[PDB]
Amino acid sequence: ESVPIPCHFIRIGDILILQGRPCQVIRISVSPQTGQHRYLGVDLFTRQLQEESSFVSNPSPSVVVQTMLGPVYKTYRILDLHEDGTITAMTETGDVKQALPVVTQGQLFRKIRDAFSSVRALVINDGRELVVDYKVI
Amino acid sequence: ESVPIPCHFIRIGDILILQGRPCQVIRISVSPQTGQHRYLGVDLFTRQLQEESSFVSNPSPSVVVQTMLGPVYKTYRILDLHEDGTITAMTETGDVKQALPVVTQGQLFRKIRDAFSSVRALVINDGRELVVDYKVI
Repeated sequence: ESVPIPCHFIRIGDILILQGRPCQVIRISVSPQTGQHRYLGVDLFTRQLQEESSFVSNPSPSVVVQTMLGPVYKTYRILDLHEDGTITAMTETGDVKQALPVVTQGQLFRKIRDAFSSVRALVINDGRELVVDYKVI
Repeated sequence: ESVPIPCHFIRIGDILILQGRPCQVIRISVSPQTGQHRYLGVDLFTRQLQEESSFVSNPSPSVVVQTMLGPVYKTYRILDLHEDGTITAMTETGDVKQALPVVTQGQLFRKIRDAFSSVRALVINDGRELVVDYKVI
């Protein structure tokens, strides 16, 4: 449900798993005490602020890596949209999700509506699924 | 010697392995035929231009991932610098590298010289080792 990403690849606006919650990063800093990177983010569901420091590892001699956890993105085929902000989507295997919620970040629904009239929904799981991006394709 | 990175994390200026060579990315585009991402980069050793398209994978149902290969970074303790552009460094195990070359990208040697007067060198292997970044820590 998550994937480790080297910290030097992460930038403001990226989605990370902060304290077990998918969050959009709004600030990145470095700890002068440990050298860890610090990520402040906005919970995509509750809009609460969360912070988490990076995980240091030493897998091989002279190889030290700083990572954060990023969410695994699922692409669903978009079948329909509704006037309440939800969409009807279908998984790769044919499972129909009747009312998937869409984030209000960057007016995502309006862009999906403009593209619908072959759009793919990029969905994040946190049991609750959430459309956080889209791809035309 | 390499690590896969999701394409949406890669930005201009990042170092990738293009056609088996470490390259600094200078342009990113998308193929309208396949949806693959295309990366044009400058070879850090020969200064030649290389291009490579992303690798698509479908590991899990509804999970499609576009990745590129990035180099594994080694951190060496910097022991000395020389007037010819090289540095003396030591690995985590104590192996002394007497004359490690440094890239001229972003005047890296001048920044290392200013920081030396506890600096760590970030080194890339392509048998030939190359200092491509530095860290104070």
